[PDB]
Amino acid sequence: LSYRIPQSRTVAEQVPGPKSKALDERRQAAVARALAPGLPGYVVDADGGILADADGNRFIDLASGIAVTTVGGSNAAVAKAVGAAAARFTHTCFMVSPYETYVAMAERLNALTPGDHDKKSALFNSGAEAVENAVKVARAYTGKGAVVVFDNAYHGRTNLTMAMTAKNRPYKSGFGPLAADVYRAPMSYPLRDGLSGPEAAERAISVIESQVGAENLACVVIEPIQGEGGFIVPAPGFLAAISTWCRENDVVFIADEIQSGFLRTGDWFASDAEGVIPDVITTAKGIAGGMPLSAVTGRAEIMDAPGPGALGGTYGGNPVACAAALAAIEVMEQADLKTRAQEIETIIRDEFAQLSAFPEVAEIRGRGAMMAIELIDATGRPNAALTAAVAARAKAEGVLLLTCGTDGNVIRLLPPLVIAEDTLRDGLQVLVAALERETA
Amino acid sequence: LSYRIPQSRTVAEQVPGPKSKALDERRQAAVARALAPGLPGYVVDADGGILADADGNRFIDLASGIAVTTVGGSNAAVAKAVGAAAARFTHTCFMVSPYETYVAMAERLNALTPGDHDKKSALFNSGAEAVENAVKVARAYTGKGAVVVFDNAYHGRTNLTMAMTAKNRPYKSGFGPLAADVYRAPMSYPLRDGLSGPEAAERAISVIESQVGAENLACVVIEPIQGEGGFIVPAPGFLAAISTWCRENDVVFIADEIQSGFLRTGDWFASDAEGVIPDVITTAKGIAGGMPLSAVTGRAEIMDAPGPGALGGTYGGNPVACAAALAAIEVMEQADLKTRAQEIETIIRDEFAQLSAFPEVAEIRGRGAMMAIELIDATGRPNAALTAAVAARAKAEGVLLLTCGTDGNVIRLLPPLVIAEDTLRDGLQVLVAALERETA
Amino acid sequence: LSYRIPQSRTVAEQVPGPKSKALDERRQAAVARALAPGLPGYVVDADGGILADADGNRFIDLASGIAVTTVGGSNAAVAKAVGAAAARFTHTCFMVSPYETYVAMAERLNALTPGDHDKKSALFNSGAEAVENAVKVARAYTGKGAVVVFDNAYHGRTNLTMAMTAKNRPYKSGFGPLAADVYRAPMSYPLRDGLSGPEAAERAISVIESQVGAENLACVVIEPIQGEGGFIVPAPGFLAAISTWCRENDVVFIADEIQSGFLRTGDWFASDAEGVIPDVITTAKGIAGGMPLSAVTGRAEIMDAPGPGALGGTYGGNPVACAAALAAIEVMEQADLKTRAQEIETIIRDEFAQLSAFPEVAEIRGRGAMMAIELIDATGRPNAALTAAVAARAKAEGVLLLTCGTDGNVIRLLPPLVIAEDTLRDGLQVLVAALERETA
Amino acid sequence: LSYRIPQSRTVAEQVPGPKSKALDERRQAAVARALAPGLPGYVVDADGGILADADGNRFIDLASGIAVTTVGGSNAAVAKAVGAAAARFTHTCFMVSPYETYVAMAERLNALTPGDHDKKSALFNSGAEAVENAVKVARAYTGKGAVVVFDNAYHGRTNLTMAMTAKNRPYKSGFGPLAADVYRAPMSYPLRDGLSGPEAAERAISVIESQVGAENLACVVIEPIQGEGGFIVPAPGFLAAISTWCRENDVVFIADEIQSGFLRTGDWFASDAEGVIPDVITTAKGIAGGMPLSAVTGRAEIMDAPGPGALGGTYGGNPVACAAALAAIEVMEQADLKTRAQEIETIIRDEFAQLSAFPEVAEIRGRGAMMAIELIDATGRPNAALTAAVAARAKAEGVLLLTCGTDGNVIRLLPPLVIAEDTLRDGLQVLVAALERETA
Ligand SMILES: Cc1ncc(COP(=O)(O)O)c(CNCCCC(=O)O)c1O
Ligand SMILES: Cc1ncc(COP(=O)(O)O)c(CNCCCC(=O)O)c1O
Ligand SMILES: Cc1ncc(COP(=O)(O)O)c(CNCCCC(=O)O)c1O
Ligand SMILES: Cc1ncc(COP(=O)(O)O)c(CNCCCC(=O)O)c1O
Repeated sequence: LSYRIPQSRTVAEQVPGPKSKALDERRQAAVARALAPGLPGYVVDADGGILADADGNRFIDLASGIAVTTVGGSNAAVAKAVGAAAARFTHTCFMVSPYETYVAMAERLNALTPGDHDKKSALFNSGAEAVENAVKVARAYTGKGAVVVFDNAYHGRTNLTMAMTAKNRPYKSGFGPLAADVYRAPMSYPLRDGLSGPEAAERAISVIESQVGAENLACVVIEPIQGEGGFIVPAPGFLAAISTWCRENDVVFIADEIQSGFLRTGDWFASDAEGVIPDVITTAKGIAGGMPLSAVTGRAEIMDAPGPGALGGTYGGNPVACAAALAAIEVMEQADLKTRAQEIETIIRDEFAQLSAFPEVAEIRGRGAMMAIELIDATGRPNAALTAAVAARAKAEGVLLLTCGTDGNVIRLLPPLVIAEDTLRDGLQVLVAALERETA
Repeated sequence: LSYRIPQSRTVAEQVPGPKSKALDERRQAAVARALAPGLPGYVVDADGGILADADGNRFIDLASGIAVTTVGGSNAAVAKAVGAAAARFTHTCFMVSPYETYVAMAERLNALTPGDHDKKSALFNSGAEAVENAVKVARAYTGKGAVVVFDNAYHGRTNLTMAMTAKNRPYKSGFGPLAADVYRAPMSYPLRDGLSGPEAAERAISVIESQVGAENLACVVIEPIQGEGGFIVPAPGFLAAISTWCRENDVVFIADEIQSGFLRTGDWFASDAEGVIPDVITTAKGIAGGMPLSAVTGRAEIMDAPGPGALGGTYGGNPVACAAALAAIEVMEQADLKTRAQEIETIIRDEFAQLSAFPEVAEIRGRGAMMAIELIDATGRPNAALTAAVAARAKAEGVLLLTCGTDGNVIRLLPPLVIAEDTLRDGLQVLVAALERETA
Repeated sequence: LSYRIPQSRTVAEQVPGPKSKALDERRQAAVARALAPGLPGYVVDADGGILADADGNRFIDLASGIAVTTVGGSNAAVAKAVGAAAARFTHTCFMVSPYETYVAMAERLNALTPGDHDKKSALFNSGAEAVENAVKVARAYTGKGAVVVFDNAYHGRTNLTMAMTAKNRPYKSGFGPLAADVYRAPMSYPLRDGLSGPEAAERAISVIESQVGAENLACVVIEPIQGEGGFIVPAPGFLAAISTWCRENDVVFIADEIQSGFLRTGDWFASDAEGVIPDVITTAKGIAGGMPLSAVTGRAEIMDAPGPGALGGTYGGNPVACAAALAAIEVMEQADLKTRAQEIETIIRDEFAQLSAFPEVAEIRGRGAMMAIELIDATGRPNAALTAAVAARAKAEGVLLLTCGTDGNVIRLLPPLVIAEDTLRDGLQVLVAALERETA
Repeated sequence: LSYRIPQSRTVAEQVPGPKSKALDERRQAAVARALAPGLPGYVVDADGGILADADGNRFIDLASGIAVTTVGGSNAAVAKAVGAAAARFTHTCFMVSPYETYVAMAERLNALTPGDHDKKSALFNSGAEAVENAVKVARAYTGKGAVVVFDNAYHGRTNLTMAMTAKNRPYKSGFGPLAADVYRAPMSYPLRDGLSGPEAAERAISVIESQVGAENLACVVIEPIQGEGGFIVPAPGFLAAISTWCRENDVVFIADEIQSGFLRTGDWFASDAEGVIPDVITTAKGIAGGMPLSAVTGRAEIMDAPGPGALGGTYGGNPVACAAALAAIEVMEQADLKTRAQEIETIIRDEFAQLSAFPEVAEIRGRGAMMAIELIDATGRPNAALTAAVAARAKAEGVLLLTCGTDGNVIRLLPPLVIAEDTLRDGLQVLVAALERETA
């Protein structure tokens, strides 16, 4: 791999620097206080494994803007395709005047998603819009209303995706009333419930059948790895068992692969590790090299249930974002990012080999470049305090680490798949020393 | 020459051509059937007043991708900003890692929107997300639940924005159950109701007070000109009276300026035309020269009600889109597109001089580059059939014009503000001869 | 007719009397403050046309406990049935252990309700429970979700019946969120809209088709005379046209006859006056001579759509209340209360011959023993102050008169059908003298 | 005690007898299919522990009309009170014309319910109406929206109370969409979860804090013993801890004592067995000796939050039902039915000595005259088939047994507290012989 900016960490004695401090004051004056960014620097370049700020700091990027910049934040093929497309046209609204890159991205998605059955796609802008439209096609197809979601789920910040999201603070509180006919089932969380995949599936199926009923249920929606919920990997056989139940009970099984999709996990989709074939898949984030695109891909007969003009949105499938995605997907093949994702896991597990020694480390989990540590206290309760402290410390040392978890006690690793081995190991070494410092 | 592509209409004997025909069969196999595009040609350039298709046809663009490409479909300042931003970084997620263009776009919105009170902004991707977030800050600020919307309203295709949208077909049907605590009031539709502004407002307030109650009501949401509902302009005084009632009753007044904003009506915001000062204003479409961007701008105290992390979305305020928006807004100022919008209204009214001679034309309405004609039968009832036939005849002659209206009987005009006078006149002459041909 | 207590009005200069004042002190200590009884006397007897209080006052009853004690408040046949049933059994729960009086009352309702098609009934306690169960059998039967109700409607105080009710204060305010998928259509209110029945029906059907869609709609629910809304009588042909549209569009037409049913209007059901044949009819109030009973009666195939145990309620079709209802219906037949209700309408219109002295009287409307006066001010606006003054003056003079109306400007007349002519004329002469005095 | 009808079991070889068969044919013609009664006889008398049918059969009553006829089916003091009251007046509507027996029942409830704090009451007809009004006062008082309920909960058959009810079949299926802002927490079901009281409460509270948030929550509603769900008695300490959490979090703790109240469990309120003092308590069933009455009793400040007219219902607090209830409550005191309940428990545990052995019997549980057996197969899975067969076998031998359970595998015992000991022992011996016969 060749890089445009230096791939080495460096932070000044005073962070933020003066230009970033100035931009932070403008942000306080102009921007809703809810938008409280974590990085103590204003980005001017994102390339390989580095975020470069307005003051010359270079932060190691283990965030990829939350699993979005899988191909890098400024991949040359993506930037070239974006520039070229904008010079031809930025927008026509596909429903009004169509264009080839929309159709080409639908074909790409139909080809890359699990299963050999006939599939169709529809393109939107945000992950929340993709989840909303996945619910729309399932309701239109089944003629049934209810939506089943899981403990620890996250599906977005719209009224319905807030209902589907498990965590009240800060995603839901004060924004209700929320969309009705949404029902929640227990998740396979093996660290906490010690259940096998099939046992966890029996428990979930028992709730859904007792409390909801197949005859009322359009869809069951699950993240094959739960993201904001804490990189929760279900026990083997769990997802398969839920998919089988949905097929037997004429319920649409929807995999939300917005975070887990496009090689993040070392497979094209996380569904592939257990060879689960979802009826419908939502994608976003890594799809378009950072440009705003999302998609719903599914069985042709499900995707065709809505009538003419029944799905839409002005910007959906923006031609510049579609050109970006076509360029990014080809990069993923050409640069063998699937093998890089697999190598990223090996390196993380290697650098975390000493973490067993720490009574605060409950579990190391995930797949490919979607890995996490869960942190606990002396009595085994979630350790959100320590999680926050370790992330703030890493940050002061020039490493951007994200937290998540139902209980706020999970450090996640989301490096871009183009990060240099040298840069990744430096990043993971800073994390382990910050964990040493905060527990010692 | 002022334009990249020729600014003259040309359609072949057979449209679609074989390239567009081959693309339509690819669309049929790969894309959900709900997305049935209107233009019989696949777009390769959008520049000035023209859409060029893959077969060499040139259509006059009186759509601007539904009031999005105000500054033209491939504006050179927009294309430059987009290419340059993508080469530095496509995305960081503002909530994680901040950047200047997000802050500058909030500053620009705060400055350009009505009122000299303290304002803050939050950026998202689609118009529906912007409306969803306007409701969220109104609910967070008031501690009240209910939402009031109007007859003929359109607000988007999410679960809450469908509830907020008036027309069932095709936007809402089969997608329920929809978010509750949404109440609908009668609209000032002077052609149909014959009411003064103050009278229509008294009627709307009487329904709100009787059925909803201020003590239950977070917000009143209205388009200052109703777009999809038929370019409905409320009677003079209506918006002020509703604005006054909200202030007197602790209810947030929200102007949906997604279609009517950014000089579309010959003012910066349609609200300006009666110096109404909304508490909160939603923007999208024309804001970013075709890139996916939307915004909520309001009174600082309303925008800051949500807590840290309580508003968000991965892509919102994309740096490539914010770069495009800063460029488009500079073009609006520097090319004085405000005057171009006023001249466009003059030209539209001038070419429609002889529409007096048509009993089928009920009304010519709107302002600037947001103009419409409502078509009726011999009884004075809506004539959707004539509306569709005129649109299809115009398309066959190489002019793209859109239709809308609760009853499907409104031809709307949404030229880009950079359209050449000769191109606009040719487009309008084709529309007038299509109406002549189709009414005999 | 034979009476148990004296049938002449006699009310003290000072009311409440001492025994009623002491009871009111106990009420204030023990009963939720929302229950604020109007009559300045504690009832010890209700017989014929009279409410006798603890202090010996005899008030003329033009309320019949809100259209409930149609056969009188202590009919000797009803009283004897109630005594006799309770000494056999008070209760078994019909769906556990059945009993003949439940079945006999289902047969009575099947027979007395409009239409010659096969009908079945289910019995509950309150009118709200009967409206809830009418919606349940329509949803079960159609497999569709939405519910259509009208301006000025009143259907009860449960979560769903509050949503169905139009007026926020005091019935709905503060008790949300309320059941979703409830849509409101405009009412035929001839005094205000000037529309023919067919014109009002076209207007309502336009809203329902535009905003709801038959494909989403289980049922249309309307009171054939709107009770709490102000004894609104739709223009001739309105109910027929709505019933026709429901038949043509596979939507269940539900008549709410809770107030209007059981000879209140001089027909068995107010639907009879225009030969309308509802799919489903809700009854309560006058059905059981004051005992708590309600009923859903409908097409056998609609009533049978719910499966075994899918409808219920512990008390529903209480054997004591059914014994009361069979006795009350036998009185209605034996005492020819149908003719009495027509004579009561004639006596009311006779005693109101001079309301032409009053520009405050906008309309006299209703049928049988369901008659009303709407009051306006000198500018033609609703006159709730005069309405409340007249009712307060009447009570003080010893006449119980209820008020109602969306705008609180309607005096209603709901005398029991067993009222003596001399008692009714005294009552009406008091009302007319109260109107002369409050306007004079 | 003194019985009006012979207290010995007698059934013919063939049931139903012929009068009951003629009545069942009339029911099938006239009554909605959902209301398929279980007893193979039409009831003519209910007295002591006997249901006498139209054909001379005498069934032992282990049902009491689902926990309603606590004082017997035709108690002489209740029957006399009902006859005397009906002969004076059946109904006035308390909120129109008040009467002493409504006030006297509010005083009785204020005095009998847990705690010494100031209380007020409101009277309705059904248990579901009481739960609906408990939610209404909790929302009015808190100004918060959400309702927490538990797994296995049963609260009624209205839109909101169905939402609050856990089990889909047959109570909820096909009747949505249901009222929103209802959240479910896991229940203390020690047999199934092997959890302690304290653990179970922490588990429930973790869900409520994480998914709902106190700042959004009006009320927590729980049955102190879960009736339809399977007579689930929570582990000791569970209810206390939920009550403690609600007081610390400004959330209203509503105890649903509709089935468990008025001495059924051998305390006045099942809450008493743990010194829990509910903020609000809902009662019905046993309150009025089989007459239709329900009540909401709570803290005066909570009960007074709704404004004048904001709670209501035509029939609520019917004077005949209040007379019945005042007579029933005097019988409970004067005949020491509290001791009769404690004695019935001893008799049930005695006759069950040669049961709890049977491997198919998982648990005997409950208190007083609220006792149940849960049945399993060889695997330990729920045994609904055996449950149905035992109950069918018992009925044919002249004993009325109800079943219940989330999984349909619970035989419940609800004798009237006036049953003779020899009648109860005969009934329980039939149950054991039926279980012996049906376990092949
Ligand atoms: C699985 C899964 N589904 C859906 C979504 C929603 O995608 P949008 O593009 O953020 O709307 C996400 C977005 N996750 C990032 C959350 C960050 C924040 O906003 O707090 C996801 O992870
Ligand atoms: C006023 C107003 N508010 C909100 C929206 C929603 O904007 P999104 O960007 O399409 O979500 C719009 C979108 N305009 C109609 C789009 C046409 C279609 O999709 O069928 C609007 O006009
Ligand atoms: C048409 C119609 N449908 C339904 C209902 C509901 O009947 P319930 O028996 O009061 O529940 C009514 C009750 N009308 C009197 C309510 C008075 C009050 O409570 O303030 C009605 O009139
Ligand atoms: C705890 C609890 N709360 C509330 C209720 C509801 O009381 P209503 O009087 O039946 O409405 C009940 C009614 N229980 C019997 C239901 C039988 C059936 O109808 O299937 C209860 O047990």
